[PDB]
Amino acid sequence: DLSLPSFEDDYFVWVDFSEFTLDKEEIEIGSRFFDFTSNTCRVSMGENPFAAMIACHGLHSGVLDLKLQWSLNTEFGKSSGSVTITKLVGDKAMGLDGPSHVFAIQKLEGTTELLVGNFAGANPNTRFSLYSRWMAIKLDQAKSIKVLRVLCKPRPGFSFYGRTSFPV
Amino acid sequence: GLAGRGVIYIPKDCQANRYLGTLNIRDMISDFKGVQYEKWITAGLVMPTFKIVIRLPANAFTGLTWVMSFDAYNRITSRITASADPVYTLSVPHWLIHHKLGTFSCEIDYGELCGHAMWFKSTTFESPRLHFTCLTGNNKELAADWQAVVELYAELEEATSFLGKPTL
Amino acid sequence: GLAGRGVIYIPKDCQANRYLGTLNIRDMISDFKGVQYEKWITAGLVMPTFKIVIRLPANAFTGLTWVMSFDAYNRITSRITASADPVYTLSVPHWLIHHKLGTFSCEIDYGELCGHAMWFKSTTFESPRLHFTCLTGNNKELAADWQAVVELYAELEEATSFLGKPTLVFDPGVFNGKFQFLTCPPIFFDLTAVTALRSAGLTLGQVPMVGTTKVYNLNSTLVSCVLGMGGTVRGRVHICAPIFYSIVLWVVSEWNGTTMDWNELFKYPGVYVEEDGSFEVKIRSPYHRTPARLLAGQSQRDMSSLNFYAIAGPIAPSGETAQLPIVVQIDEIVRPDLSLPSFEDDYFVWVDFSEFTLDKEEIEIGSRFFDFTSNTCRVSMGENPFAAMIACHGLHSGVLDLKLQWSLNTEFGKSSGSVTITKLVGDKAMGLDGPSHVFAIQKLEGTTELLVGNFAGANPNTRFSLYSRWMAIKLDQAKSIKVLRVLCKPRPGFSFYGRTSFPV
Amino acid sequence: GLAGRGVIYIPKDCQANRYLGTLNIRDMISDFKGVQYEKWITAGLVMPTFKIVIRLPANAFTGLTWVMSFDAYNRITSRITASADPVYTLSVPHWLIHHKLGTFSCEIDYGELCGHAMWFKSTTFESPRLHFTCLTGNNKELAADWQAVVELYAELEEATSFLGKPTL
Repeated sequence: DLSLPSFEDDYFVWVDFSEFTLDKEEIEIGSRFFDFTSNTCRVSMGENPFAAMIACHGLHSGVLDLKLQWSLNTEFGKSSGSVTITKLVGDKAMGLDGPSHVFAIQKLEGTTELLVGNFAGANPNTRFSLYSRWMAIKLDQAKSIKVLRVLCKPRPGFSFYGRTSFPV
Repeated sequence: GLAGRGVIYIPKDCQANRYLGTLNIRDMISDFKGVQYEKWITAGLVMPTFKIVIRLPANAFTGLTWVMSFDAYNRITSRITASADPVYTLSVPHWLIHHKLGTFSCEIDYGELCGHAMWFKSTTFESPRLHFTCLTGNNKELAADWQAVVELYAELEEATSFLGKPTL
Repeated sequence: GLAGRGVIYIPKDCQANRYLGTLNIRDMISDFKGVQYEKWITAGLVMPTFKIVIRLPANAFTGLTWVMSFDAYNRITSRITASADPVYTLSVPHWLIHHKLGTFSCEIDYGELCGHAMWFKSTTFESPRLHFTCLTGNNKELAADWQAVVELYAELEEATSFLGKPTLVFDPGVFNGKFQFLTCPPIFFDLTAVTALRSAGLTLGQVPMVGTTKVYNLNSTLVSCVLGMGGTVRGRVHICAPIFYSIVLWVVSEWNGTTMDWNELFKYPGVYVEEDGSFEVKIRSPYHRTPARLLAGQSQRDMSSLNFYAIAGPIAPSGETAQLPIVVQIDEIVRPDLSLPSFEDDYFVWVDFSEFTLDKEEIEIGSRFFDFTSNTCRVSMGENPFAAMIACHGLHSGVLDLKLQWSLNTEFGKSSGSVTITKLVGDKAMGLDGPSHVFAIQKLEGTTELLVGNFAGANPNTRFSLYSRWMAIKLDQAKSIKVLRVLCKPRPGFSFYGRTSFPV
Repeated sequence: GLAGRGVIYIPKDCQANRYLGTLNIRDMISDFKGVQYEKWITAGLVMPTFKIVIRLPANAFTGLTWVMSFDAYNRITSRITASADPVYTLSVPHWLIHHKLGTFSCEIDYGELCGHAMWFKSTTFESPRLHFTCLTGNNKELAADWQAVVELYAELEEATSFLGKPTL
């Protein structure tokens, strides 16, 4: 006799960025779904079953749809700049240019896809270096942002390999 | 056929939560070296179905129960080598080994339980381990220290793909 | 019938990389002049199927191998006339001419390999050339200078259309795994060595280089359309030496370095090569695939390579000194294990404009897809497979959907003006007004279509002037813009004509 | 499959009667070690049918002809190491290797040519050798020293009897 599922087929919180100390901020994502750290701003990670499933398998692979939302710290009339999504294939140094995307800060939201995977076919739950698509979020007026929230919604067929555990 | 082997050393006073040792699956096969090991070098990649056999003198007078834990991604190793809490040892795929039943056997479809194929020359992600811990201790110490033998049986053939079928 | 002819002069000491000469295909036909030349004048336009024949005294005692390179768009000429690196000569459609086989022949469907029809009175785009270069040299000089004769056979008839059938149609998700004209520069073995190794990298998306010059070509461009590949390499090996030279090779694939143990080496799945022939070798890798391109600080040897081990020889009689060359051709990846396509059916970056110095800025696009330059602002061009495909064909044609995005440099509340898209038919001076479009700067984004083409049907990859639709971006408050980004997404059926290369 | 291998060194001036080297058949298999070598350890005794392959660049411009002599009982080794009289090299089972024909191959039914089965751990009677000698020399020296590769192919299976069938 089961209850409702706790989550619906919807977005959930991946990460909130807040309390920016520098106007120039660049968050590298690459091809991973993982926990962020920053010396220049406050990272607040989401906790949900998807994140746990990532942590409880040796390998995973799939596509995440992202929704970015943000509110302003300064007056709207004074606002300038952008949330920019850099999309490459390769790396920052030698990569090819994909569907990079400039959201004027006044849009206050934006969407993008993220490939979680690589040429080999799957990601370990650690840092690794394997040729793949590469993503980054670039803020140029970060101090004007009170919060940048990133939600994700896995596309059907997001796959996990080799059940295991994760002590923290 | 027999692909690799190893030895676990049991102390005469085997208490609950005693760490007994870790076998490295790839080392078992390479140290043996091995009709199967040599087939492996030619295949390059293997996605074995192992039969694991633990040889073990059956005894109904001890109360001893052990746990073999399959840790393909080396996630609990660091935390059990002083003392193996059951919460760690049961958090990954595992099997109960009852002393009253003697010699123990099980199947590991490396395609499911692990998910990635093994490369003959080096560990790809992390090195797959078998941990042996004591779940319930002996009612009184035994006469002397002893050992059990762990054996890997497999017919290694070349793997067609890097990835297994997703567990989830 | 015989349509035209020409002569290539070979020197007595034909060293590898020697430039032998260039024949101009249209001049061969017009200087001959020519029952076929006269039929041509009446036709106006011709789309010939040529049989090219090179007459050439067969000889098994030299080791000479030449390359005929079909350069319909005059892309490698400048860079080969002093000396001909094989990276240039093999970057366009080409044929190996082995001296042991004597007289050589091949077909050139000008409709495919070139794409546009030939006008009797003058060159339309660029003048089509045949280059003759020496790939592997003679083992010792010959007795004297000599010559070979080049002949064009064709039955010219009037061409019905200007354009051929497209060699390639843009699709991100489509790289079969089959190649044409993929020839590796020669690999050399010294005879002063009892054994030896020569590696060939299998990271095929890497752009080949000659010094500091990048040589963009269709094959590497195709491979870059994928993240990586596994499977079996099917190819052909040519042993380019005199009959009195001989060698035995163990050919096998290895990952990240090579084993130092001869016994381990022979437990791998390789093949033996004693002579000219085809081969299949499995791409060997921990992931079953090797990546299509390298990341920073990576080397091609760090991945999967095709390794050529000389296990017996080479040997030759004394006192020969020449190295023994091996020329490898890769035909396809059979039983392919491909990665995801590197790009999806999505937009990609064409150009970013930034750092505007003047408030009035006008960017002319017209009907071309190309590299921008500005004295008044910063242009940052995108690099992707589509742009390479544009650069690796003589002609292209299609429609691009554009997305424009921009962010503000000044305060939003102070903003004024617009990003205006001017759309004409003709030119700025005498044109007709199409779907021109005014985006108030506060929209912060806009969309439009761009026709890449013209009344004739296709664009060359150079500047040209042919009546077509005409587009321009007009900024009136450009200093208020921190960046203007232009993304494009080719509509299905974007077509490319005549595979070639592009050195920069 | 490939069971063992070895290398013969040819001098640039390869004169008639020149001794080129001896390969020890059991050492070829054990140094390689060897899917077949490992099958051998389990069988204990083997009565192989070998395919011997000598890899060798074909050349019609030398006049070189070599002799491979199968000396299973080590009878001529002593008398051929400084110089190899054809009377010795041809007095045991042997094969002519013509340089014009390139890569050479033959079958050795160890049951006939030898007569006793091979024991994995040590030589039983004497240690079986292949001798490589030059029968007719090159017309003029070649450009440089070179080598040829000798390969043993076999599918080793357990021998049922110690003795073969009698040659005579």
